[PDB]
Amino acid sequence: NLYFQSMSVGFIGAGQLAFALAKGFTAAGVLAAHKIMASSPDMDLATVSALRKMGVKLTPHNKETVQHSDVLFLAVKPHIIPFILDEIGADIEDRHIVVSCAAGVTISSIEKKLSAFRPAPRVIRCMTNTPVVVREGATVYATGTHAQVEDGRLMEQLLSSVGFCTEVEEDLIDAVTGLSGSGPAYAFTALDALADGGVKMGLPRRLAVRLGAQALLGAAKMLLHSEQHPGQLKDNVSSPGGATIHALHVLESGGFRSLLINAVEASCIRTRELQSMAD
Amino acid sequence: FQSMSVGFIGAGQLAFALAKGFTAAGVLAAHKIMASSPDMDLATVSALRKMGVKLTPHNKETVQHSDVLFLAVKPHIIPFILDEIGADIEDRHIVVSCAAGVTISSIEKKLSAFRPAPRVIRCMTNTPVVVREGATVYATGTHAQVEDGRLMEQLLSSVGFCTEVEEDLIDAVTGLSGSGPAYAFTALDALADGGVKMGLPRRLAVRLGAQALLGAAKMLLHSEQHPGQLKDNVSSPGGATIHALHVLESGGFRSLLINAVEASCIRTRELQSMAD
Amino acid sequence: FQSMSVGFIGAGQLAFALAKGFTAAGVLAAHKIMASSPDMDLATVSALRKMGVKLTPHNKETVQHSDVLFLAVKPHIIPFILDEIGADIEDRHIVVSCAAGVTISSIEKKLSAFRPAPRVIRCMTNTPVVVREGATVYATGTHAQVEDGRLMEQLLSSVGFCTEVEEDLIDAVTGLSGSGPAYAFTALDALADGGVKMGLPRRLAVRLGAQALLGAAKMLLHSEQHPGQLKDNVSSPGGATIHALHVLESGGFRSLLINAVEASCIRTRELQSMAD
Amino acid sequence: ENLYFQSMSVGFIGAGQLAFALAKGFTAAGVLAAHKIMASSPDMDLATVSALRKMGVKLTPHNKETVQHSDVLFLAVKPHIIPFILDEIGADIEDRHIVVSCAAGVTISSIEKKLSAFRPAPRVIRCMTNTPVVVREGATVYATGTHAQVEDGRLMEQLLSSVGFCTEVEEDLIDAVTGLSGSGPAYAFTALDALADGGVKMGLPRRLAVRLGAQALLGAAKMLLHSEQHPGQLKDNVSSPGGATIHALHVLESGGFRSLLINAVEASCIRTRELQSMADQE
Amino acid sequence: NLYFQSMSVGFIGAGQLAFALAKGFTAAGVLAAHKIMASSPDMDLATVSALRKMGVKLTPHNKETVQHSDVLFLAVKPHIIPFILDEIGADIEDRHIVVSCAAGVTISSIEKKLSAFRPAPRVIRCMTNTPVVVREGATVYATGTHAQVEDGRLMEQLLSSVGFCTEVEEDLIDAVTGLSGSGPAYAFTALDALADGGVKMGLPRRLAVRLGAQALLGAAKMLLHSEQHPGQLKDNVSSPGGATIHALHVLESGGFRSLLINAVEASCIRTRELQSMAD
Ligand SMILES: Cc1c(C(=O)O)cccc1N1CCNC1=O
Ligand SMILES: Cc1c(C(=O)O)cccc1N1CCNC1=O
Ligand SMILES: Cc1c(C(=O)O)cccc1N1CCNC1=O
Ligand SMILES: Cc1c(C(=O)O)cccc1N1CCNC1=O
Ligand SMILES: Cc1c(C(=O)O)cccc1N1CCNC1=O
Repeated sequence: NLYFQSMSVGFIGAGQLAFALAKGFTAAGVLAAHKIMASSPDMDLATVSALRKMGVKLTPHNKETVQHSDVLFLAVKPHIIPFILDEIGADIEDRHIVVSCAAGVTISSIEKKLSAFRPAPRVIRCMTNTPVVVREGATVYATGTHAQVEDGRLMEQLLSSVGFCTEVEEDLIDAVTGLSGSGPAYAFTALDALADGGVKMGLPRRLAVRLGAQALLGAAKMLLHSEQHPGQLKDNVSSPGGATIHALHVLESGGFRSLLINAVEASCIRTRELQSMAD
Repeated sequence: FQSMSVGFIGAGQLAFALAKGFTAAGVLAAHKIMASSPDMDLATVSALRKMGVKLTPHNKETVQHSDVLFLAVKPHIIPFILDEIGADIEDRHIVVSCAAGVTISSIEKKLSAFRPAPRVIRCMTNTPVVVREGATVYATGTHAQVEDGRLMEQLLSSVGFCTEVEEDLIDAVTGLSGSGPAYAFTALDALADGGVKMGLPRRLAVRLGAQALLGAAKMLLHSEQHPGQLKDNVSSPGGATIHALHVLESGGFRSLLINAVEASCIRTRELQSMAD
Repeated sequence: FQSMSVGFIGAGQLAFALAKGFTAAGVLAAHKIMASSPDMDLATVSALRKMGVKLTPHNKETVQHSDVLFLAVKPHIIPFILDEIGADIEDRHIVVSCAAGVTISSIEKKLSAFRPAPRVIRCMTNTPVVVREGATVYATGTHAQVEDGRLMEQLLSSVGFCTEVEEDLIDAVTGLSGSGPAYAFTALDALADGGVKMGLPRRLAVRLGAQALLGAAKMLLHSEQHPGQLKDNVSSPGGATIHALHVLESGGFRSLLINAVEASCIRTRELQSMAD
Repeated sequence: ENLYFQSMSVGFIGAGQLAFALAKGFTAAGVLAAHKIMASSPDMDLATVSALRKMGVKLTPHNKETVQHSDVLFLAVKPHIIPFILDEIGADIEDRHIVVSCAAGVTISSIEKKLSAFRPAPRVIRCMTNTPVVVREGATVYATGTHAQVEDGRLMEQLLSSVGFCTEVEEDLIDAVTGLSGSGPAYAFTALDALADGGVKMGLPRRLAVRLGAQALLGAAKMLLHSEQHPGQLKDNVSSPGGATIHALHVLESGGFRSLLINAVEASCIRTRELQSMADQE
Repeated sequence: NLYFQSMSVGFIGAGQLAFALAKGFTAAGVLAAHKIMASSPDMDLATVSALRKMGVKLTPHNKETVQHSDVLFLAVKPHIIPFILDEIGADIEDRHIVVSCAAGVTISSIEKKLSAFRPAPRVIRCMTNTPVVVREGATVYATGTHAQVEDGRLMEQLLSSVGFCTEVEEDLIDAVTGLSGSGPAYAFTALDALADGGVKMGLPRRLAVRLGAQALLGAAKMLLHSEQHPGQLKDNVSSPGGATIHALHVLESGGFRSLLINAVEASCIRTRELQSMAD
């Protein structure tokens, strides 16, 4: 029964992540779409057309987003952020909470830009992912220097309505990006391949995609609701001499585990290295 | 345009491909094209003569003939060309650089020492312009007029796909569609070897493999659907195609093509860093 | 021909592709085509209705409507189809099997029990017939008349390449151009991933990669030259393309495509051995 | 013939494998008298020195004697020895000399820099050849230095053409040539040894497998050199559908055969450059 | 100064191998092209058009080749041989020497077919390669049951005019096929790759192809004229610490030698397995 009656939300950027969050927030009922405004340099994006359908207010002008909004999501590419902050810095007021969703972009760099216009900008850095669109996102956030205690509690309330949300120290966020920020792409790749495997063995493609996705969904839910180690749940499904343990062996023979470690590491390192070139 | 005069500095594979595509398209008569080369014995130069293109060993004569000037020389030769003909660039000229990696900044810097406001366009095209199915991107320079970009798009659209991009995308485009045809020629040779291994005559295997690739690419271009969806559409359960897809996956087929785009892009950037 | 009536048993991806190509080509009006399927809710069936193709759940009605009868069902369904409609085959009928691996002998054996001298043609086509760039081979059966092979070649030539082959080549053709589009869709997805990794927007990367493959395939088809010679022509010394070719070679890129043709061909043969 | 009646005196500083291969080739060609060649080495106990002796080549431990004897002076020592050689006999190079460096990686510029401190216009040519000059089937490229006369390049081409293919290139190609045809015979010797092993594994006597593999490679190379055709086209022409040859080509592809030969040319070229960059820093 | 004045040669099959041998024999001067006849089911082959240019007599009918010829080369695909022998078996005379060039096809299978029509067919089995076209072929042959001593000496004289030729026991020929029969294809692949390597390092393609081919030609000639082991010649070119030994290492690291062993083995096994399916 959550609802932020006194809150206006703006998205600078109207891409995949802005659409997912707006759809999540509306589907949760915590915000009405008409209290959400999004701006984009390209008003012909398919995400823009969809936001219009939901009732979200659209404008080409980032300044109008800022003037309309209390909570301002920066949902542009990381290299776009300094240009955004240059453009609207003089429009940031005391009432604004600036929530940066950009991968790698530090609270320090955002506060430094905005402090040139007005001291004490209220900045929160977050890393979320697109499954907020089905209210099963995974979000972490870190509060900036001038964020009030009520600011983070409020953002946790909002982002908890679309998935898991928790506060972290900012120096964990690049690693979170490699795990749950990039995570859904790893899963989509895995589901495409599992479906290909089902088709090879004779399943219709539609059934194979549905079964694979359901298997992944249920296994993740099992882990989330269990106090048990994932290796323990693996043991419970691996019947002696059976089909599952034979398949696990061929995963191990290809170094399956190391590829996923490789992936989290690669996404995290890229995230840091993008920011370091920015700075 | 009709009154438009075009010149090529460099008369190698790319200049021939472009001149052949332009004249096949009808947008340009061969007599309105002139080309120069340090080597007037190249096969590409003899072919251009058969088509009716004017040839010269002197780059200055090509410049004086031309309105649109294509630089189709190797990237390391561009600075030398610019030094040799920079004093001959007029206000009427549009200089279109085709060299991999060579930046608009480096070209404008060289030419601006002879005359300010050089109209410079950078493009990355590929050799299939010779059959009017090229892939071309271009970026306009500091002093390029709006009509200059539209003239370029009109000309290059006649021999394939053409769109304007920001210049910082062009090295990646080089790795993808600039080098792309070579990946496809390698693949077509291998697919033909495979057909021959399984009993097909070579001439038939080459024709079938090439037709298969053309038709698939055309399908994707004419479809709104994802390439994996099209792959799904043609992968019958338990069948031959899905068995073959598996063996490609087992060799990391996808990663090799990603590697290739990356390597070509990185080499393109690296060559320019050595230039500057 | 104009008076020619065509039927499809099976209304999946291949039947739609063929009907769409045939009607786009102009050789066949949609109203002279009829299709049947055990599942009248498939997307392919709804699309065929929009085009104006007649639909039915009863294979017998398709047979009675048709002069040329395409069997576009899965290979394991062919024997069942033949048992169900074998008594409805007339002398006027030409039965064109599209099923991977299914031999003319097995089809003639089934049908000859109902009426002697069935006119049977086996082909291997592919889905790019939907954009009139298919690759098709066919072999004529024991009782196929000379005009039957020329009618088939005329029809299938309207939607792509078509040539007659000896039947023992068809399983290899399946591995090459039958499964070929799927290899190309996989490659185009990966090439797009590569362009995206190097900074390109996805929509642009897909378009450029697909255009690059189309143009290269068209170049080879229009050239008398070897694919390695065309590769040589586009591999500038020390440049980006030759660097990218090396990384493909280092992963055994060529061998993977050979593997794929072989695996699809072998699976095609293996399925038929299980049939018989 | 016309080179013979020029009665050139040739010197080699360095009496190793390349000096012996060139001396053998030149004398077999009839362009030089063995006793009109002089070679020097700090190590007079090398086997190649003993072979040169038997040929009739004059040998001396004194590099100055080789310089004074010579009209054309080949520098055939290893690359790191070249700057010490140029220090030692730089004062003895005369205006009449053509100095031909065969050392991998060593630039004309580095040689002229040393020699220019003595006489002002040293005539320098850089070449990359290979040991098959010994059977007059070498692959040679050369580049002419700042003060090399046009007649010097022509003379060099005439001489080296007597022992194989020879052509002028810009100097910036020579490190790559080194990785390809300078090191190339070693790749072929490795390949011939392995093909012979494969012959032996399948039941052939070693002597026959060596002969047949070598004849196959020789004939294939000659076919290519005499054909206006792409090597892939020649490959297509011999690969019968479904046959033994295309099956063998597949297993070469599956091991990345092509990439290993590219790796080899690259590794030899890069090493050649790396040794020069080390010398030019010092 | 060799010349077979009293010899007519026929080729059944007019493909790559027949053209190479006819061009080799004519270039050697041992046969005039007008004393050579070739037949082919396809008179539009590019090889057929070239044979016509040399002056070789062409006919669609294998029977005419047999009637014209003394020495009859079977230069068709192996699976074509039994059909050829069925077609012309009744036309084989006492004067004919039948030289089969087909990979894998045994003397026993040929003699069995031809003996049904007339006893004591004179059969020689050979394995040659296309470099006979430049008179640098590599040929081995085995004499059949009814071949006279003069028959093999004659075929060795003829085939020696276009390259190396020697008699072997028939059970070596499948292995020879894997080594020198398929050998030139291995070399063409290697030369394409070496040229690619030269181009990568900055050489024009034309120069790289010429240098690579010359290097291979000279090295093979060096080995043929030396009494020394190929490893010894390798040692003579591998200067300590130098460029060549660095390149040899990277060949070894990829298992270069084992790939060539793999190749000879694969071609030999395929050759045997084709014949075993024939029998
Ligand atoms: C670019 C990006 C990555 C990436 O680098 O792949 C990963 C997670 C989120 C984001 N997003 C989305 C919107 N703005 C961002 O930074
Ligand atoms: C050299 C080159 C590459 C490369 O580096 O492989 C790639 C694409 C285009 C070009 N061209 C063609 C003419 N001038 C260029 O720069
Ligand atoms: C099943 C199939 C394969 C395969 O086995 O992957 C390959 C090519 C065509 C076909 N089709 C389509 C319709 N009926 C068939 O047999
Ligand atoms: C050392 C060397 C290599 C190598 O580095 O392997 C390659 C080619 C030639 C030479 N030679 C021979 C005499 N002096 C040289 O530099
Ligand atoms: C088919 C073939 C192979 C092979 O199987 O690749 C190898 C060597 C020779 C032959 N030839 C040529 C003519 N008739 C033959 O058998």
